[PDB]
Amino acid sequence: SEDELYRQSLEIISRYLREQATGAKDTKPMGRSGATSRKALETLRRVGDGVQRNHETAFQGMLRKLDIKNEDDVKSLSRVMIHVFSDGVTNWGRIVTLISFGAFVAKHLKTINQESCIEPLAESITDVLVRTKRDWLVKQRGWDGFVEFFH
Ligand SMILES: CCc1sc2ncnc(N[C@H](Cc3ccccc3)C(=O)O)c2c1-c1cccc2[nH]ccc12
Repeated sequence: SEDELYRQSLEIISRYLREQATGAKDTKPMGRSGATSRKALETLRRVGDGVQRNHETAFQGMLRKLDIKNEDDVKSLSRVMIHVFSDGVTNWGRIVTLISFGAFVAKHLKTINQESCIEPLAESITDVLVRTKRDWLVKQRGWDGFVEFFH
């Protein structure tokens, strides 16, 4: 509960996936360090949308292989993301890739009428990110470092 990095990471990732899936912006205010969270979500819309467009075939290929139909499938994706994401090197390129693939899957979840799985997917991505890359994120100045890196 006393973990600002986790709270802010979940807020950003949750909002991006939800707005990617529904096409609607969330109007609830951002709690603590609102400006940073706003700018981060703003950066994701530019860079994340970019990754999904530029790498559509690779994302569609991966989604087809994973065959997501339900909550059990979304649960097993987290195991995949740990192996895939956590075993490789650490940088904002791969972090945006992970979150962008998150958003790609979220749109699929809306397509197949499994919207209830989007919040659990966002929490699973947040947990992989902040659990496996804590020390890297803190050293990089967290979401302020993310905003500055993609300016
Ligand atoms: C679970 C899917 C995931 S999460 C994930 N998180 C971070 N990085 C990833 N990939 C980048 C390479 C990359 C870059 C852009 C588009 C595609 C790949 C990296 O490892 O450096 C992946 C992948 C992923 C891995 C391998 C093939 C893939 N094809 C579709 C997604 C995907």
